[PDB]
Amino acid sequence: NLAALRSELQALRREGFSPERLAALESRLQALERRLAALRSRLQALRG
Amino acid sequence: CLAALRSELQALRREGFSPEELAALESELQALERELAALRSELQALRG
Repeated sequence: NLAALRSELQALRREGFSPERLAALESRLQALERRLAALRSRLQALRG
Repeated sequence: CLAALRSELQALRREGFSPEELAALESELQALERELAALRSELQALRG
């Protein structure tokens, strides 16, 4: 679940964990979120 | 929820939707599943 990973990342930021490490992990998270949305769209287009 | 996309992909396959398009989408779904597990592990390592 990507939403759970985003919540955990933001919790670590609130808690004062390494900003540099969090920025790198968030960039990866955001890329996966975009790929997930694209996959969802293609599955919808196929279904439709 | 990657599980929701996997369930939809499998349902489209059972229902006879384009096998060639489903094969391409399943390759990306599998890649996202791997990437999510890796990111989860990195977040756990940062938390720990």
